[PDB]
Amino acid sequence: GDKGIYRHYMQKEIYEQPNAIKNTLTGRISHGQVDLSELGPNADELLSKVEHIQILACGTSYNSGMVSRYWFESLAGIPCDVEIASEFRYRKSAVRRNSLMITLSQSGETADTLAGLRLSKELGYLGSLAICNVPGSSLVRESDLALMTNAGTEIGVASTKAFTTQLTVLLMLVAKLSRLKGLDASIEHDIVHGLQALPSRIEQMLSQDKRIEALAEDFSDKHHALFLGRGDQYPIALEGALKLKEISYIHAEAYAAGELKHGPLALIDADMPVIVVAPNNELLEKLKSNIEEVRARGGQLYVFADQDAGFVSSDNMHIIEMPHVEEVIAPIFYTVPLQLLAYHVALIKGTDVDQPRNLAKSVTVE
Amino acid sequence: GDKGIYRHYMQKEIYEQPNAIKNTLTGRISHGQVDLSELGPNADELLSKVEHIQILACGTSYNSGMVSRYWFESLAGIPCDVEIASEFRYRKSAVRRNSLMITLSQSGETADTLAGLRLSKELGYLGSLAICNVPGSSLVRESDLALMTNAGTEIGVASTKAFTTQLTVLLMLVAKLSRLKGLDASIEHDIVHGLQALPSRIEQMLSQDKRIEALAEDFSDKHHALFLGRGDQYPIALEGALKLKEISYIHAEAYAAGELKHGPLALIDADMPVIVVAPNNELLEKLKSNIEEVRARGGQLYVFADQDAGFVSSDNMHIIEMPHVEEVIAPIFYTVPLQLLAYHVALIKGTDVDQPRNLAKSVTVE
Ligand SMILES: N[C@@H]1[C@@H](O)[C@H](O)[C@@H](COP(=O)(O)O)O[C@@H]1O
Ligand SMILES: N[C@@H]1[C@@H](O)[C@H](O)[C@@H](COP(=O)(O)O)O[C@@H]1O
Ligand code: NA
Ligand code: NA
Repeated sequence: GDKGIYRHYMQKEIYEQPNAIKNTLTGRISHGQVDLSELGPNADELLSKVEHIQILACGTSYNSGMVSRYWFESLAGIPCDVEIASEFRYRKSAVRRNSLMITLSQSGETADTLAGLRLSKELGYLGSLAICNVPGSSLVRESDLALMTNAGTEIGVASTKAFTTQLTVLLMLVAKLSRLKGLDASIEHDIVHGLQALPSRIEQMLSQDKRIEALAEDFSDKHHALFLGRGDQYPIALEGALKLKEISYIHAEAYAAGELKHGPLALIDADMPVIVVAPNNELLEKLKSNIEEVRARGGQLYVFADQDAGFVSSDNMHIIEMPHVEEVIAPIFYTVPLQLLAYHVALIKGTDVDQPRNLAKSVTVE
Repeated sequence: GDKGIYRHYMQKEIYEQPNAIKNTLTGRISHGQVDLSELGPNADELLSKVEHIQILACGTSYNSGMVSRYWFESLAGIPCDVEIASEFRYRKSAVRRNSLMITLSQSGETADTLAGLRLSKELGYLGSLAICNVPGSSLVRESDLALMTNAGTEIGVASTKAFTTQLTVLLMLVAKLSRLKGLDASIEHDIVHGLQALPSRIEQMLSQDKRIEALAEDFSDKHHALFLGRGDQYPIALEGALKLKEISYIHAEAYAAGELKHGPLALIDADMPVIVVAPNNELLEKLKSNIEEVRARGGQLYVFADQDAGFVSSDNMHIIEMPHVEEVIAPIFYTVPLQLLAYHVALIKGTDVDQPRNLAKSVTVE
């Protein structure tokens, strides 16, 4: 494909996010409501019968499914389980009643994910839905239903727009299910308004790629990093650490923010910066208290946070202020600074951003 | 307490595992069947109504719950979800129908776990069961039912016998539920036979603390490690990496074995040994193929495996042969070499095994 003004496909793909998200919403928002009529005329009968959602995926696609679990449960009130596809395909699982199988895949060809879908056909699920970026791929062809992300081809080996568009489709599905369950109409309106505003917020943020370049300079010589997030931001911490592993080759590990004290705190020093993704005040107070315990070793927190929270930087706590955004789309929004941080560290180090060592665009063979 | 012949409480506690496990089984095996009559006369009516199990815990107690999920699903055919207690207490969850809430805690006082139990009382669970090592603790007092692990007091800040005894109680519960559900009696017999044989197998293994001392020498100068496991051994990989973080301060990270290619492979080199916990042949073939991709960087696999698998060491794949054991108790069995590996690295480095920097026996205050 053509990179145009971008140095790398992955860079182009990060900057395409606003347009990719706009494109994923196209035709699916009708009169302020999510319109998934592309699924056909029996889609709602199937979807209304759903009492549990099972999501299978690998790599970055597992991280978007993990965010969505918080949304399906807290917003649509539907039990949701998300699992690495290789874990699912090799174990004897207990299928839940009226369970919908959802696969997430940029390529639609990942061997483990495809194996999970094929296996599920014999396990008693209500049916399957493929959320994918490649039309006519195996996962799309073999699922009962498919919702394409419409992000355009993604050439970077590491997924960027495929992830945020997966999150966009997932959030539309949460909205549609909250309505099929006859839940408060505000749930869907909040989602629609958050989604429609998203492209322009990301565009805004993409223009402030300077505080990110500076943090990148701080991380470019580090060999370890700890990414922390709570709730729907924990999977964003997962994706941020995965991105730093993928293209900068730094040993970045994500962890639930509430578990820092249960192990990882013993590792922290000046060579292992701790990144916190969008904490509320109560959480940041606990984390600051934890970082104070490792002050003697130079432990530092780097916090991406809503400017409205009023956090103030200190010598070992650096607030990277972000514009206030709608809570419903916050996980999508906070992904972007972490993609850019990895990209900038990779640029500084001169690593192969588009084809990182030992990784593949899709693992299609066992 | 008294260490006797041991240098450290944690060392004593690792070596107490056979006796601790024997003690946890005491009074609960009657005529080849699990006897949980200590729960009272209404216990089985409650337990028979269970259609879903929710487990909450933190730290090492989350890892034992994670192993048990595989057992509840594959053996008792009961849907099981396990979550970090801080994640549970801060999110609006979708409670499943006829769900049993189980908390795992050595101390019975962890603030997040206790918060999760208290919150659950208002969320519609069928009831609660506390699996704990400290009698009369808050979690025990506030739960409907309690099964004590009976491991004796655990003084080491890092949990060892509390973890394997939690696994022992969990496996007895899996057996009891398979019987209440009228499943094949062999499930329970397998579990009982595996459990009754466990103390003596661990004792056997504890006598071969020499191949472990040698591997410890190989890891003592490393600053990174990747622990891999599939299925019921993935949580054992989690516990092994947690132990290395806890008492050796090495940046050890666990990962599902099927996800190595999806990111972490790019990090591997001579300074990041990869440990594989009890793989079958098909999995080891894939992992050997992955390690071959990083041969130029000196990537090496260290594999704890059943001698019966017939694996043979090569220059970049070191088989640490273990006696064949009953599959049902394999996760418990393979924990021991990983506890000893961390303990031996800690001994070499001279770190504070019993009171590792920045960690606490229990986080009882918010
Ligand atoms: N490098 C890619 C990742 O970016 C991707 O997340 C994963 C899953 O692929 P897919 O989403 O196509 O299923 O595969 C590879 O590891
Ligand atoms: N150092 C301990 C760990 O060993 C333990 O796993 C965790 C949970 O404590 P508990 O099992 O008592 O709930 O707390 C602390 O972090
Ligand atoms: Na939240
Ligand atoms: Na298994």
